[PDB]
Amino acid sequence: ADIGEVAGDAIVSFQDVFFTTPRGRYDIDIYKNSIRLRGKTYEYKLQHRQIQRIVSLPKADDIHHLLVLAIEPPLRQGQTTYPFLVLQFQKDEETEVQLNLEDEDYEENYKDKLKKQYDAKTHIVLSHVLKGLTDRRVIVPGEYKSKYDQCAVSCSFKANEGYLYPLDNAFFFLTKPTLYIPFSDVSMVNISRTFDLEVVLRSNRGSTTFANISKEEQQLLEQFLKSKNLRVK
Repeated sequence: ADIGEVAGDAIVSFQDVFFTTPRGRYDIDIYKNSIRLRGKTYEYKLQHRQIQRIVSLPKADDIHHLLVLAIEPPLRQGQTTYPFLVLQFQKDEETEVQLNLEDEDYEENYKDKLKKQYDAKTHIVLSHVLKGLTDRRVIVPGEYKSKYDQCAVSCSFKANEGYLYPLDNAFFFLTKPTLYIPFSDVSMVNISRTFDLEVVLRSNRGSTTFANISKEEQQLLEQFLKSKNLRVK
């Protein structure tokens, strides 16, 4: 369970990052073509192109900020598979770092991708670096505001309570499990003190229900989802 020796050749490292999914502390060592996640029990290597999507959202707890990475293939921890990695930072923790890149290399190969020197909130530095190396856009909260200006509403999926973010183009739920449902997949939304939101998928794939959403949220949630020409009911 020694995590390992200093990652001296990494472009940049983020030590002791709290991952909520999978749950553990990982060092994130970022290289030219890959990222290594090093923990005391498990470790992984990802190719940049393996990151399919990057989502950056404030946590509903007013304290943390989350970065969510959709990965293909998913990551395996024993018999459990993880198509999303969820990283958590305190919203105001900061990283000041000079990238480990020689001047010539930086100029020829990274100048439009990365900064030489970062000094910002850690989640911002990491998302900037990942956007630069993976070429994926970073998805952020959109136009949806609850009643009480929040990015997400509390609910349950199966036996597990969590938070549902109506993003500009998708439903995003975390954490057990983590779910991303693009609106393009949504046949209709069967709606039904609290209420339930059944996301009926196109082509009879089934439904994903986000249950026990406060009734204090239903009309706004309805108006937004309407604004996306989905269905409702």
